[PDB]
Amino acid sequence: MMKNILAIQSHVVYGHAGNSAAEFPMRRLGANVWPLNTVQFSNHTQYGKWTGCVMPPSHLTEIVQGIAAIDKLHTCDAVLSGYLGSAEQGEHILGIVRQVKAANPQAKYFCDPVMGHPEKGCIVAPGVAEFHVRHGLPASDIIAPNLVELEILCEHAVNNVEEAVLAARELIAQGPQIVLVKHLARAGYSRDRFEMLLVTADEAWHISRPLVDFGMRQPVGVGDVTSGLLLVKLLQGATLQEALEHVTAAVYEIMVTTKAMQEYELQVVAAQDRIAKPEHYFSATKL
Amino acid sequence: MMKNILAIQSHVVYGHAGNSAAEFPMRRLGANVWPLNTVQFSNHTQYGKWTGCVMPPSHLTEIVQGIAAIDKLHTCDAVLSGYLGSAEQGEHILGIVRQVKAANPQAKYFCDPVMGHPEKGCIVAPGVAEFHVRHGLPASDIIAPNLVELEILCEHAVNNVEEAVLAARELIAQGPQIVLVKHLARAGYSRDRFEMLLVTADEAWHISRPLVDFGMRQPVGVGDVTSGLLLVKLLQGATLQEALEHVTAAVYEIMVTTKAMQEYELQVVAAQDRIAKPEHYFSATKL
Ligand SMILES: *C(=O)c1c(CO)cnc(C)c1O
Ligand SMILES: Cc1ncc(CO)c(C=O)c1O
Repeated sequence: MMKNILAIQSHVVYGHAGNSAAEFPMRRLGANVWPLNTVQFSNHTQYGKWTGCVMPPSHLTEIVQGIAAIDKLHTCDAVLSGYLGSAEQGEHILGIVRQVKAANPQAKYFCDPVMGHPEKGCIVAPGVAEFHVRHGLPASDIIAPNLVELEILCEHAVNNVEEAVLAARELIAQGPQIVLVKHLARAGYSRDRFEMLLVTADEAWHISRPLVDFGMRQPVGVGDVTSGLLLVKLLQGATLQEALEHVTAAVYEIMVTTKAMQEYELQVVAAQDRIAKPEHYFSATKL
Repeated sequence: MMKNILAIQSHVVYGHAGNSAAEFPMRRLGANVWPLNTVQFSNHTQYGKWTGCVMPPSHLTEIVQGIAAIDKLHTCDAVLSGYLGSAEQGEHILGIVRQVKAANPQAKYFCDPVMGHPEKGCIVAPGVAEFHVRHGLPASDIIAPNLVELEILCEHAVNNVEEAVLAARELIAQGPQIVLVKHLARAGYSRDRFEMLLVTADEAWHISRPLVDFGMRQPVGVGDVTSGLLLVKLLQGATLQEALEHVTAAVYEIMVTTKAMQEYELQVVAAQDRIAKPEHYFSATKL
């Protein structure tokens, strides 16, 4: 009884980012992924250049009508969206979630509010952030912002774990039942490691792993993998703790392989056996 | 060094066919796949209906210009083409193959001349067939036609295994060094078995496996998976016999899992472990 996820995000022909980074790892974990690509780019934006195009918003709507047309929309367990090529796609993606839920009221909407962080190298189109803030957030059942996005969504700064657990709950209040702060940064207990947070209304778990020295060029996609894998674990019945721990270790595995190979692109394929069964163990802490 | 394959063929959001059928198994076997999708369809054409779009020919070329721009083309080890959305995509693909070859002279063009049966089978645009006999064939280093495609490519009927090895070699005289007759059908020893042929100027190998009964609804993508895995096997050093034995066993596992699950869509994900490590053994015969 495999889980089916309609993942609506970017696709790069060369390299990994969005669906190009998330799809394979998710399938290696035994889940089905229906990749509805939002763009088809030659490579990701951190290169400072890339060719390709943005799928028109109406194309995305037309794709799902086709899936409904063959009577399969009801088999979808979740809709995950991530990097959008334009703000107008957002609106159609919400119509999609509405249709998916009409066909399956248990389907969940997983919103990874990928906003543009030009300094880190991620280029996102204008209007996309406002979309997450005013429409995406309220419509989501699960949301996964990094620290910056958290601030943009709750509309105020966050400077520690306590404030993060609080800010997350401000979002939960607006709709999502689960919040994944996929990168605490300065707001974590230690800024010398990688920290994440998985918060619900009644509970909150903390996890961390070591930062991997990549210098002036961190590999794109860590957060897309993290989001993809988390949705997969939860849909499969993993507890909040189990989900967080497996996901943290698997990503670290991809991390070390990528660095060992002296590669800039996340090595999701080479590290595949350790995504399924990672060898490193990282402990979560219930706050 | 992990092998890199630029695969130019279809993408379906729901289901498996083209890159959506071949990509996962290829990566599962440890190769990288750069998927340059020739279309983004809701499902495969054999449902009798679908939505989505064809990528414009120029789109295929600009994507590759993009990969060249970041200086990565030279890492491409092979260009694989399969289902094309239009006849003009073919021309651009041959431009792509020359570009990849100028950057990496050892790179190979693998042509799976999908011509379809636009009536009772696979729905392919008019003129694609013509592109294959005219250009695909002579530009290709490896070509994998099924029985109908072979007859069309050599311009004559083929009625048994020996005429097939013969027709394959008439193609080799036109350009490729390797021919995979991906399904012998009526031209094999028996129609009660799935047969294939891997042929070169000096040798030829025949292999068979049991048929898997799906009634009237025959799963799509078996040929796409077979070609991709053969390319991966060959690029990573397998002998003709090794390549053929592994690909035949692996595809068979996918088929038995598809049947056991009573699925119409090739279960390339459910059977992933038996793709890398098949539990069935099929012996190839050197003619
Ligand atoms: C044939 O149904 C088909 C192929 C051939 O495997 C590849 N892509 C698509 C979309 C279709 O329909
Ligand atoms: C194309 C593309 N898609 C997704 C992301 C990050 O989720 C990036 C980050 O740079 C990107 O460039």
